[PDB]
Amino acid sequence: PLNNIVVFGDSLSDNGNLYEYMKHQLPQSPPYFEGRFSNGPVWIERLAASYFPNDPNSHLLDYAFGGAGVSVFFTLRREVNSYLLAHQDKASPDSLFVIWIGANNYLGMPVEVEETLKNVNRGIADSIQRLVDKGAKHILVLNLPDLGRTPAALEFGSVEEMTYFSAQHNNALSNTVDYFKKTYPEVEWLFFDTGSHFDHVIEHASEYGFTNITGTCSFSIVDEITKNSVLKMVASVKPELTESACDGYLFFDLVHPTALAHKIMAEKARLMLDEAGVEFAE
Repeated sequence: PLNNIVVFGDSLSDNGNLYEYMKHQLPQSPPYFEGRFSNGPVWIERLAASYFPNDPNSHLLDYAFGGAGVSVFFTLRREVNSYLLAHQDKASPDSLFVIWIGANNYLGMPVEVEETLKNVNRGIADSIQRLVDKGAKHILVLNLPDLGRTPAALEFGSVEEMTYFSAQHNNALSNTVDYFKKTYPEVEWLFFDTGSHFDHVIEHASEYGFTNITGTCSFSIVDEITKNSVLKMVASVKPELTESACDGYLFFDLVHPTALAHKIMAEKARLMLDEAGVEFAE
C-alpha cells in the first residue's frame, strides 16, 4: 500500500505555499480561500482527504507553488529538488507522485509558440526521469484542460492560441507518458486526461452544478505589459468587487476554477485511482 501523496504543480494544486511566503497577502483571502487560488480547497487536498480522514495533511506533501511552471515564479525541477533535498535524494517507494504542470507557461502567452511547447514537455519528461532514477514507483501525470475556455483567453481573444497550446501539449505529453510506460513497466504509471474530463463537464455544466462558465467570481483589471502572468492577474484582483455568492461560477478568476470544479476533479481522480487498483492505508 501507499502512505502519502507528493504533488508537484502550480496554482491549480497549491495548498497555500505561496500564501505563506507572501505573508498572507497574495492570494488575498478573502475572497480567495486561505491562500488557495480558488474559493475552496484545491483538488489534491480533497483527494487526500478521501484517503486519510481526520488527518490528511499529514499524508500530503504539496510542493506546488502559485505561478510555478517549466523554466514563471518557480520551476518544477526546483519543486522536485526541494523534495529530494529533504529526503536524502531518495524518492519513497510507497509514495504517489503527482505532476500537474504547464498551464502557467501557456497562460503567460509567450512569444515563441513551438519552443514553449517544446521546453514544457521536455521539462516534464526530465522530471519523471529524475524521480524514476531516484526510486519512484507510483507516478501520476495529468494533462491540461482546454485553456481556450478560460475567461482570460475569452477576454484577450487568445482562444485559438490557448486551445492550440492545450491540444499540442496534451498530445506530446501522451507520447511522453507512453514512452515511460514502454520503458519502466516496474513503475505504476497513472494518467488523468484532464482535457477530456473538463470538456465533458463544460458540455454538461448545468448537470454538474454550474450556471455560468464565461464570467468570473472575483474581478480583476490588467494591462499589456503587466498582464503577462497569472500572478499579476491574481495580484490585480479587487476584493471589494468580488461577488458574495459564486455558486454556479466555473471560474473564480480569469483562469482559476471555483471550489465546485475542484471537488469534481478530485472525485473523478479518486474514481480513476480506484479503477486502477491504488490502495492507501497506514
